[PDB]
Amino acid sequence: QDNSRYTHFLTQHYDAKPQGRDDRYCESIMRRRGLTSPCKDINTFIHGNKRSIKAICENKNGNPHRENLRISKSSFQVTTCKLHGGSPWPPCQYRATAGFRNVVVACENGLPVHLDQSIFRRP
Repeated sequence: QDNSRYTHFLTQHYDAKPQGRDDRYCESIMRRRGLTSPCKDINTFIHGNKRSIKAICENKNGNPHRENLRISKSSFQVTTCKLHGGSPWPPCQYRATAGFRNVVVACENGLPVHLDQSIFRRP
């Protein structure tokens, strides 16, 4: 009842109710969640109900996806922070992109423990 990989998932990818989701929101939340030594190149946060995110692991809000993933049926408010400049070391400058769409995760014993970042890269 806690599973370290799940709570770590929340730490790296969940923010219940953010305010303004601008560049500065990124720079501050990344630092606050310890994702800046080195600077993560890209990281997305999901906003909203924790309950709904957990339900992606049952069929109630999830569908199998690719080899071993699950994709949500419902859409979520998300914010993607993309590292700016060319250095893995702080100060880490981030550019924010707010979005709204379904998300892809990996589950374990009923809980999300991985977020697939590829669907958020806009190459």
